[PDB]
Amino acid sequence: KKISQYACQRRTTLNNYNQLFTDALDILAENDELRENEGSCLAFMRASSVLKSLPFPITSMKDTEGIPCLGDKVKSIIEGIIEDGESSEAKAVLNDERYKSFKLFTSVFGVGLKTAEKWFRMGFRTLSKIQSDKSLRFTQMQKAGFLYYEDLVSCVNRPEAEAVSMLVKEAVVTFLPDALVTMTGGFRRGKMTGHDVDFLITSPEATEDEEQQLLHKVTDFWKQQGLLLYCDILESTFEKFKQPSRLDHFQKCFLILKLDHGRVHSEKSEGKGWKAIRVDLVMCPYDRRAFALLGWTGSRQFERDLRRYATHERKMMLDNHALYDRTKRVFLEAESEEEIFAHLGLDYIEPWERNA
Ligand SMILES: [Mg+2]
Ligand code: NA
Repeated sequence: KKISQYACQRRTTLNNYNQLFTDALDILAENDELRENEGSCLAFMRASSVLKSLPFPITSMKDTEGIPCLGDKVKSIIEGIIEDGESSEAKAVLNDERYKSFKLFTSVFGVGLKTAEKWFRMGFRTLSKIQSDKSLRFTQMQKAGFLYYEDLVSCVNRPEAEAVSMLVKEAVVTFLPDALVTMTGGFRRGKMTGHDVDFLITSPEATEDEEQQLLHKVTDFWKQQGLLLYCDILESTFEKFKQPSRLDHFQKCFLILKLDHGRVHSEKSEGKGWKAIRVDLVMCPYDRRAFALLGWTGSRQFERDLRRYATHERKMMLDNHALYDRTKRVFLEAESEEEIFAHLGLDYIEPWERNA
């Protein structure tokens, strides 16, 4: 079978046979991410990712005897799961207070490690003592992250997801009827839930100016109707010929939308009417659209390896907008995702086989 070490040469759907180990590794892994420990975090991810791809549940250390990205520091945490049935380590981090406050604080829109650590040291340990504290100061992001904390913690359905997609179209389609709005990210990977609904937008006719102002024009429109609860519009920071660095994104746009419950058709058929929704819009040149999709579809690990594989194996540089060959000193183009995979010389993996 020979299991590639790269997630991009692996098929990882949503059929995990090793959640037991997986959530242990993601916990331990996510802990080093909060522990500013960039190195061990990697280890756990590679390992966790790998397992998520296995077609069977590991029931003994013998089953490990082949898989890659399986280091000692790890098999030891694995061996504990196999026996105890649970993880002493994993369980520990769960109780660690620093961890717990970092997760909890960080779970607020506008809150990252910086501000997370800030509040920790100040002795804060809850979001109630944080909001109420008549001293601290908050960004508009944090105000918005807090103001709608409740709904944002809640997952987002495909119903709700699709519900948003209509909205994102009736708008975009209005200012650029020759534009394609495709849902990206996790839902595009086959997931039943997610925390933000992503969309990549592109247009053939779209001009520089047009493809630019479009994003404002849409949010304007949402503002005029009280659906825009938050909005941050970063202008593109990409030059066309700026090869993949060994930031730099298109005009993206983070925001919270007011999803009116009446527009969501689900098996469920109220208090406010609506639900706050995190939404990301990415605008992109029609000619680079194939890299943005590959760039905006899952997953961290898939994207992570796609890149290291690209470099370390093909002396090529993959981007969210280009694919440069350092050898042929030429920029490869792709009218599709399949082409890109083709270029890197990889069997095509589907969006749902990308949940590495
Ligand atoms: Mg996003
Ligand atoms: Na956050």
